[PDB]
Amino acid sequence: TQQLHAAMADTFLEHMCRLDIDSPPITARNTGIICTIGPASRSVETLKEMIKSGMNVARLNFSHGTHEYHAETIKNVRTATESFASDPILYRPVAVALDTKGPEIRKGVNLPGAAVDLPAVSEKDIQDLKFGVEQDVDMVFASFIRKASDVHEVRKVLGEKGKNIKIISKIENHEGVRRFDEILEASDGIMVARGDLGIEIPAEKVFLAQKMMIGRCNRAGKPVICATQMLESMIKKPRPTRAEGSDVANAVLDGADCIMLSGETAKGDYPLEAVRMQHLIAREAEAAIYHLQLFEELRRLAPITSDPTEATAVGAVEASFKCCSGAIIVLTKSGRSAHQVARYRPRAPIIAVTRNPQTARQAHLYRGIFPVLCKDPVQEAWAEDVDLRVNFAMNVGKARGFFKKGDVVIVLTGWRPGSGFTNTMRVVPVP
Amino acid sequence: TQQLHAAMADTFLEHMCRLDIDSPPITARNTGIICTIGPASRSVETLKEMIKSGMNVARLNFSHGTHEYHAETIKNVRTATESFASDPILYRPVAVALDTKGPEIRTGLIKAEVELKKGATLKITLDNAYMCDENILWLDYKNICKVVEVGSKIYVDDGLISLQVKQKGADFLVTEVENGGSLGSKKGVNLPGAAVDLPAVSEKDIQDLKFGVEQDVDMVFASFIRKASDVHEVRKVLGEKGKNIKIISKIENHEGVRRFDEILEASDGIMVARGDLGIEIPAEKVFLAQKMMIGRCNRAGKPVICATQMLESMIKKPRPTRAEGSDVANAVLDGADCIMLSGETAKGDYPLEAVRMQHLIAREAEAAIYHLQLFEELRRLAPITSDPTEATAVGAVEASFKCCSGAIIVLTKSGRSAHQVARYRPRAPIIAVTRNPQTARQAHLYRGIFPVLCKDPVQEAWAEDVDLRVNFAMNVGKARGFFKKGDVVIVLTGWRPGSGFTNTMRVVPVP
Amino acid sequence: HAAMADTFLEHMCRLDIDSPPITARNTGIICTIGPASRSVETLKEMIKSGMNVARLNFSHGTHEYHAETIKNVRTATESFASDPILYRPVAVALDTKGPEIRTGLIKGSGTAEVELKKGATLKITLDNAYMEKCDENILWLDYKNICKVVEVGSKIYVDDGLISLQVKQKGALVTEVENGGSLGSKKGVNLPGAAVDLPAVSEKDIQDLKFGVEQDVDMVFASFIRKASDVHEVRKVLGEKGKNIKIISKIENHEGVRRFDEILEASDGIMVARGDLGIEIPAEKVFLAQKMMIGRCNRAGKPVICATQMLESMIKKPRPTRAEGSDVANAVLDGADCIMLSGETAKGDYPLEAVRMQHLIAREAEAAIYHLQLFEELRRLAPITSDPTEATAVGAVEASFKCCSGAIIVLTKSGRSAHQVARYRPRAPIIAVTRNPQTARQAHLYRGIFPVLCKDPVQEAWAEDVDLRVNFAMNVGKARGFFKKGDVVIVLTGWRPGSGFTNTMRVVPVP
Amino acid sequence: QLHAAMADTFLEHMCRLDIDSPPITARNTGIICTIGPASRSVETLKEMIKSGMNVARLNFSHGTHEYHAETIKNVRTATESFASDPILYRPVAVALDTKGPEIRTGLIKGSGTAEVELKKGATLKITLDNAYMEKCDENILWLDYKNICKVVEVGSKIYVDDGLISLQVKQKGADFLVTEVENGGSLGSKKGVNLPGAAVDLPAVSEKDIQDLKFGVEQDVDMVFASFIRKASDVHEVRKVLGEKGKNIKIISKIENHEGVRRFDEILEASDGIMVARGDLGIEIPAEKVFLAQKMMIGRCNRAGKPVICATQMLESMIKKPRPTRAEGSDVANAVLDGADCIMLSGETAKGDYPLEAVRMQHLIAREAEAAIYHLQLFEELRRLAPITSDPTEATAVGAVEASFKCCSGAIIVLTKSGRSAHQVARYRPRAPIIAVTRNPQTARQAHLYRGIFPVLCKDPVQEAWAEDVDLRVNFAMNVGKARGFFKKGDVVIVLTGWRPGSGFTNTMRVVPVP
Ligand SMILES: O=P(O)(O)OC[C@H]1O[C@](O)(COP(=O)(O)O)[C@@H](O)[C@@H]1O
Ligand SMILES: O=P(O)(O)OC[C@H]1O[C@](O)(COP(=O)(O)O)[C@@H](O)[C@@H]1O
Ligand SMILES: O=P(O)(O)OC[C@H]1O[C@](O)(COP(=O)(O)O)[C@@H](O)[C@@H]1O
Ligand SMILES: O=P(O)(O)OC[C@H]1O[C@](O)(COP(=O)(O)O)[C@@H](O)[C@@H]1O
Repeated sequence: TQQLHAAMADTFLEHMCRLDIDSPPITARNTGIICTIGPASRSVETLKEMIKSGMNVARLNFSHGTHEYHAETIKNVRTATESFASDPILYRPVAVALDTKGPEIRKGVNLPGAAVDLPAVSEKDIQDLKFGVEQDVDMVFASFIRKASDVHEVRKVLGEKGKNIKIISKIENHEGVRRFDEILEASDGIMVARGDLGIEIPAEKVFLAQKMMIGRCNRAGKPVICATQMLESMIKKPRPTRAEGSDVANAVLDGADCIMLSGETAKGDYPLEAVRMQHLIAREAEAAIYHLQLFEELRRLAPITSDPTEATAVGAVEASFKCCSGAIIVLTKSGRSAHQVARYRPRAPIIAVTRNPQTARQAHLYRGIFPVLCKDPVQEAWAEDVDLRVNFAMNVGKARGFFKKGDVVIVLTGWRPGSGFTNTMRVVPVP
Repeated sequence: TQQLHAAMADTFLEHMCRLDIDSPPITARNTGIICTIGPASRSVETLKEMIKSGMNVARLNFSHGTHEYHAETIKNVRTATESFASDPILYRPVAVALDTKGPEIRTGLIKAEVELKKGATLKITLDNAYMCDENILWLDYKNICKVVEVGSKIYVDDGLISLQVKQKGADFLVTEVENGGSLGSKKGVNLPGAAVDLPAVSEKDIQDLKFGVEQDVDMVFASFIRKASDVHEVRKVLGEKGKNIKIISKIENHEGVRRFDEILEASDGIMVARGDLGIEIPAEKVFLAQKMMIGRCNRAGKPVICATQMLESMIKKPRPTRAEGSDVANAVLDGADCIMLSGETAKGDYPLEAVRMQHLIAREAEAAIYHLQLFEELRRLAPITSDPTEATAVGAVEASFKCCSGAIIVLTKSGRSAHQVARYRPRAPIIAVTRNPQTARQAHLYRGIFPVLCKDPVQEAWAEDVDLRVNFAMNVGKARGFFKKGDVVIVLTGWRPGSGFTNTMRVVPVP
Repeated sequence: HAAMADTFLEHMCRLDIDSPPITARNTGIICTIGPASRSVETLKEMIKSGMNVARLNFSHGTHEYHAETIKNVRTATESFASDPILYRPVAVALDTKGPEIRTGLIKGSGTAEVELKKGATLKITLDNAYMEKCDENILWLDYKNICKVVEVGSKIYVDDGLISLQVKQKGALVTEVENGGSLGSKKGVNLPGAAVDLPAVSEKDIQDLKFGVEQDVDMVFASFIRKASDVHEVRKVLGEKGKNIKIISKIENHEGVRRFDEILEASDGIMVARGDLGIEIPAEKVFLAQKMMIGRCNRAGKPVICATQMLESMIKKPRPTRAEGSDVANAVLDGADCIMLSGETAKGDYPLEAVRMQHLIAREAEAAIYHLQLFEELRRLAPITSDPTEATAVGAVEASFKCCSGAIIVLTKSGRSAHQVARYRPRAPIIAVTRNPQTARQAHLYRGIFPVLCKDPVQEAWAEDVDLRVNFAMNVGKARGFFKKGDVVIVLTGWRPGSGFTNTMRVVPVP
Repeated sequence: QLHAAMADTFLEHMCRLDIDSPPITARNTGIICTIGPASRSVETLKEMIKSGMNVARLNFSHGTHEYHAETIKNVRTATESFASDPILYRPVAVALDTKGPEIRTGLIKGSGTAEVELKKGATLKITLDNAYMEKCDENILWLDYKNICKVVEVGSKIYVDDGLISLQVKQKGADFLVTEVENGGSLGSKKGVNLPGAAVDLPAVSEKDIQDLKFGVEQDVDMVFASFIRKASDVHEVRKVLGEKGKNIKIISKIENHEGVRRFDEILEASDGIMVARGDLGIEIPAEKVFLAQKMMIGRCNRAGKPVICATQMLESMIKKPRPTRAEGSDVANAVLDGADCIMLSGETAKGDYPLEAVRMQHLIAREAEAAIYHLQLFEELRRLAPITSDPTEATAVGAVEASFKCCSGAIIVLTKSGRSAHQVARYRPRAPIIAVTRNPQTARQAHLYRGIFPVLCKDPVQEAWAEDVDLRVNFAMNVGKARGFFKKGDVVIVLTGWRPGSGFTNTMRVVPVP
């Protein structure tokens, strides 16, 4: 009863009328969880407890701290992550995100609708960005991105050694919102950094820009993060306010791909509980999603394509709703084939099984993608290697309770090795 | 343009206003064409031109003719069909359909016509050997007294003459002529409302169906079905020798309309037989029954046939009326899988012009179909399947619109996998490749399915064998102009030979 | 049950032939008056059966002949003027001949249908020496400039598109028959695709329009409108004495369809003249043109008529065909304001039967209309307005759906207040009370409007005069069965006497 | 947000949300404010009326009858301070929040301010013997629920101090409980206790509530916020206690437990309104499910046309800070986008340091969220789900709303005596404000519970001719509308009247230009 009665309502109002607090959700949680790591959670042993509580991405705020400090944070993060590698099935990749300092003023001061002469990427940012490339980070949260000319300046700094590092522009000013479209078309994703946004724009208007930015990225198929202050009271209290709970649930209902925690995990006194709460609420909001309107409106807004993979993805999502599938298993190398299934927001989890660890780590940016890293070696026959990576996803889904033997799942593959060829959709029962 | 400008509309109204007569239909014709064969089309030379003009199913009306007669009809249809079998790429399968006689009621030989004045008195007698003047007519039993009663009305000769039982009668019946006119010999009489005690499959029908199974018919049009047991009574007579023969129940009276749901469940398809239905139920209500039965079969994924008087005036004139051109087009927009011609091709003076006209109207109407709404509502009114073939067909048709593919190539042994794709009505044509000739001939009942018979022998490697059939569809799709090399098509496959395993869908480039 | 459906597909499945329609037929019925219906006795029964608008076809007959018909129509109309509660306004429509191309007399004989051999040569000469000397080898047409419009082996259609030819000559033509037939004296010629340069309003149309103003006709059916300038030429010809006469532009050729927007913009309404349209454009595309023009006029709130050959077989048979039964219903479902009858009531054998059938089918079709989508779509596509009348109209239509009212009573001098209500297509009838006789007759053009002519004198207290006409509508609604006492109706009045000023909507109980 | 409201889809409507599209002047969402020490001065209460307060709430969980009678007198004096100008006077209703079945602890170490430090994993005994009643410490805790043993089994969870402290039982002794602390902290005196998933056999209407309700009827309040209604019979007990003298006062059921939501439909049919009461609800049910219950309740009362309020912790951070939380900003807006009739403030106005900024912030966010409402979808779904009524006013109301959208009416002027006609118009959520004209002060105050109804109380005397009395008020509404900036001269307004004096006869809709 994953709010399936509400998902069959002919109207959006009756769908709300049918929401049932006694109807439990599916064990799979589709929204990524980004926890800012700091003094309260840098310990290697407590980082393990945060992975178990559902952390997907470890955020590193570079507004303070030295490279020697952040390298120890990354060292322990990876130590906690690989502590579960003694198990390929239940292992879970954890990403490393670099939030740059950006154009600041420092105690930090703020100035609304003004010019901000500071450059997009100063030498402090360049030395921090090149540090991330050396540390093998998975993504960059570029702060105070005001125009498209800033993302290109950041992309050039990362260079070709980190060409595959995904850039997440942080909308933090009024100019960034006013010029959001050229920023989104230039970025790998967007973060709605409500923290600094609520000071530059009127606080009563932050919800307008958040829902606008999430929708526009939702139609564009790009990840969007809701950031800062979702459970701020949890910094000193073990339970969030009613407003904070509904904020996390509404961000997931708005369509945000990941939800973020900053002070709640960096310096607060209840970092484990804040991660556990965000996991619980996001899973509940995923059940309350009105997929009947979401899947239709996303398809109607999406254009016709000559791309075989895009056509397979829509058909795969349409097939999953038809048979209430346990998961969408997608063989992917660069994550792209999994990203194209995610943009149509299926209900079932997207078990994106891959061999590239960086794509498994970057998979958390997208809603509903559950990456699994296959350490098995390539078989001589390609057919055997494809079905091996699919059976690897079957064993994972059974262990993580995503589905059981006899259930129906959709498997996405392609006709030849290499990337951009995902074009084969199969409806197979779980062995 | 294929009326794609009107397809990208939000409202049905704006979609109606965007309809363009200068928007040429690029797609093939998706609606099946059925044509009754008669003295105007029995010849081989005529039948080949009917195939060229678009005939997908040959209907044989067994209320007239003899087994010897119909046997030569079938022989000529099969001769005309296989005359195009030289090239298997362009070959078109043509099915043969037996239209059961059913529980009809005719009159006696007059004294060739006569005249019954309006308001006069006619004593319908059930006497012995009077099998007829302007006062005393004889029926084929019907047991009219046991089913007739008060001021009941009898309709002689296709409802053109209206009677009115104005008495009771021991073995006769005194009636007043509610609507006059002439009267030929042995004309059919309909008794609306009443429950004709005649059986489901009469002794004549048994010999007909047993003859049809002995002649390898592809489907039967069961006349005057009223209850679900009638379809079972017909399927029993077909037995195990003809268990693969589709049963299309003809809905023709108030009972068959009321009991429609159980009839649809027991039958393989429905024919909206508007001819007799227009006599048994008020003629102004037929469009309601027609739209009701088409939508319900569309909901149930069963074929539905719109039949009779679609191009009636084309029996004597070379062009249809404006009402007839719009009736065919609206039957397509209603959702009819097939359309039918009766006297237009059986005994008319322009049978070819009729088939060509139905092919032309249907192709334009398929462009005017509001696919944006039809597809969403068809999926909404369909339940969660747990069947891999059903889910595969939904994604295939979803990928059909997304990539705007030129065709849906489906490998099918019994047609079922193709029927499940056509259920969701893709704009793109369904190229169903089969090695089973009967499955190719029966695929015509389904809208949008272009069956193609692959006569190539089965290959040893199963991967290479289904590849050979996928290419076979690629060649017939490029030969008939459905798509060119480099286009995107949807190819439906399964994971092992035999039927029931269609589970693979691919978007592959046309070679 | 059908109106309460979340999907259009389920709306079709819930279409019940056992749900009796409401008492109110909303689609106007336009009957062409001819030799079979000119008698006052027959025109009386035509009004009783449901004729709202009498149409005179000025393609034939003389002014003396039509003036007698108009006299007979008004005699049969005022035959019921004694009780103004049951009296039905019946408008008179003038159908212009327009730029018609006709042939001569065959062998100088007005009723000598000659012959034509499929493929035989036929001379198309302009030499007036063959005017009353047409033979099976030489045919004369009255369009002297045909050779400057028709050239590359083009197609020429004679006798309602039945006979088609292919010219093979030049200079003031050798026709090669492409479809044989039987010619006749003074039959119509169509030149599809070619640009006929004939004047919009010929010297003959001037005399008919002058006659029409003198005869106090309510609307003109301007045949063969090619552009908006033609509509303006008709409007100027009518002048001051001819204003208030509604101009219905007949769309009959490719040019009128291509320029439909400018033509509609300058017209009072549109008539889908499928007869000629089916010859000028391919007959398969006519339904696209009809549905396009019906949708576009619905969006604009202007009347649209679907015409010619709706019940064509009823010229000779008392019962229509199934194609004809569905064409009338689909016209109403398309959203046609009026359906028309031409030869069926002018020269046919069953004029009354044809009017009753159109009434029956239209009333059944009005019930089956999916109002949930139509009222929503017609509202979405309609823009916002500062006009209080427009705001009061939508509010009144939404109110009538909410309380399921029996009627929507509107007082109007011009008719406009009633027209703005009918644009949003309520289910309940619109009883437009007026003291203006022409406004009552012209109201027949709009769907759902049931005009009543109040003849009681105007009271001194305007409020009492307003309340008087409201009670008059209550009386006719009670008398005609639209609603009973205790039911709820919507009443629309204004805040001051005079036209416009309609801003009051009151939900009142029927006394 | 006229561009977002024209989108054919919800997604595009969200993408079209312009942060630079200024809202309308009218704020359609009622603002309820709990009155307390930081809000009781009539100098302050005047400032809250001017900052947007429409309903003043009295939490009868604490305080005595003489204390609350002072607040009411202080509230009423603040409102009548504006009655000098009838064209701008804003009615302010007062509301009585009952205590309900409440479980409070005892005094710690004989003080009211003393606090002990509890530690997770430590032990704490819960006894019902009235001896330790004012001798609580980290070892013995007393609570005033006598039968707190015939409900709590072994291993259950008892929550103390607004759910901040968690206990885990381990032993039951009829009179004692040897629990264990799961989450510790400073334990105070007389803190609230929450027992989730237990048949609290305490009555919904206590003897203290029966006296507080009779005090409410005597004090001429406008509505009753009853607490912890588990069944409709509880609403009937409140209804009977109010009797005939209090027959007009609205009963607003606060759902605060698992039984309330499970029987919400039966409760909503028995009440005149609903309060979500998220505070107690987030403790009795998992906090991650509160948004589900809130959305379900707001939707079901929208489908029914009854008022629903979102309460507790909407701007909680503003108790100590002058600027709210983005989550709190997102929460007020999303409550307005959910369709909540009114939004409430509890600690932010009762004891907070910035009560005025919270009222202003709520009025700001609600004005913005009202513009972002997808009126195209809402008005269609409300009509498709509302029945075909035989009432002439329901048809007039939905007909005026459809006409309001058609001409973009500046407002919908409604003449109402019992407010029922303004309620019927509000049920369909027009964008334009509902200027409701009444001579009934009880009506002009109770109209704040419904969204979009801007109540105006006409103090002019009844003219001799009834048709002249209607035009006098219909002209008063445009005076209020022209002044408060809802429209100007020439704009088109919808006016709803009746054919006869007396309630229940409004059936006339008029599209008129403002003079
Ligand atoms: O998701 P991506 O990066 O576009 O690649 C998906 C690819 O994975 C495959 O399943 C197998 O690729 P590999 O040979 O790299 O394992 C292909 O069929 C498909 O093209
Ligand atoms: O349409 P049907 O009756 O399910 O048949 C489809 C079958 O055809 C196949 O494509 C292959 O069948 P064959 O090898 O017998 O030709 C299977 O994948 C599938 O089960
Ligand atoms: O359709 P029209 O021309 O606007 O007629 C509506 C008019 O009729 C009335 O209801 C009454 O008009 P009269 O009584 O003067 O004939 C006016 O209030 C209104 O302006
Ligand atoms: O109290 P309700 O039900 O809202 O009704 C409002 C009433 O106010 C009126 O407009 C005028 O009544 P009053 O004489 O009390 O002013 C009536 O027409 C209507 O019945």
